[PDB]
Amino acid sequence: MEMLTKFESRSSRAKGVAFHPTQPWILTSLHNGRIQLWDYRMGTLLDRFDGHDGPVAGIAFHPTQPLFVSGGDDYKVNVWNYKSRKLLFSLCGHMDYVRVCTFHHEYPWILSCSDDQTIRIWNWQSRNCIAILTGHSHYVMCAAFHPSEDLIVSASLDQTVRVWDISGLRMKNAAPVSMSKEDQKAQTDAIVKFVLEGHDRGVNWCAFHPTLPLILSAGDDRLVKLWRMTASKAWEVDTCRGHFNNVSCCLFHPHQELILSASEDKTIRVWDLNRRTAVQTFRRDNDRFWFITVHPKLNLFAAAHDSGVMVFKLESAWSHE
Ligand code: NA
Repeated sequence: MEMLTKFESRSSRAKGVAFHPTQPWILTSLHNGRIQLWDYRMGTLLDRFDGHDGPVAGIAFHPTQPLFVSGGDDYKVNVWNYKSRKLLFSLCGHMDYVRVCTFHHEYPWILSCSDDQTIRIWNWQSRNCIAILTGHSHYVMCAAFHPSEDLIVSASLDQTVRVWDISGLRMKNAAPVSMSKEDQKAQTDAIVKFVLEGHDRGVNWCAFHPTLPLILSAGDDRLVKLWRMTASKAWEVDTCRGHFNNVSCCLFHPHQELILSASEDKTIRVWDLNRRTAVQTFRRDNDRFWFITVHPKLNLFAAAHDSGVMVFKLESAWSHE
């Protein structure tokens, strides 16, 4: 395959990137604490947001509302409005670096995970933490909501990938439960479902396929593992072998039978979904890769590395959507 580079931002080290769903924009999160907003079609810096002390890693747009969320070294989960360019509020509760933060696709929730070994779910309309998911025994490097089921997947330096059942939390809103405040005691929602144990080093990333019942995980063992599941069980399918340093990030191509991964070995690698064979490698001479993302609808990719960010399309080699 070949990379058709649409945009590059040259900068100090970048840690995260987020596509806007409809505008030709990316947010970037930088090790220096700044968040950049770029129009990648024209190559224009639209805005820069300074709301963090120290590195920012988590960054994501809301899928339909004019908001984004950010998190990093200063422990706070910040909610911004990009139209008013305001930092609206900060959600506090994490006790260490926030690695990932995202919005749910339907419920008014933010998911965050942290070096404090927890995952938190927040209600961004009430501005309260509604669940703390404990059990990992080292940094939680990644967490993601499942796109259609009441599940979360998380990855940790404790060498495990966890799938959590959050159906109890979802059902709480509409339950016919009433409370007389004068009769309360002095003052379940999330349970771990699978503890996937296959990695023998720390795990840096995990991803759900947007439509198929598949999970990818990757980490310090240099491996990308593919898992499949039903409502009642999961299984390890295969491993993509070849990276020669820590794997930072991995994802599914939504519309082709391909897996992508990115690594401190200075490569982005494409693999066949059905056979796990190597399809194509792309390299940078001087830059480790920290993150990759795919646009949900367009076949457009972005990567964060030691010297900035790139936005690109992937095409079959020698082919001159
Ligand atoms: Na996702």
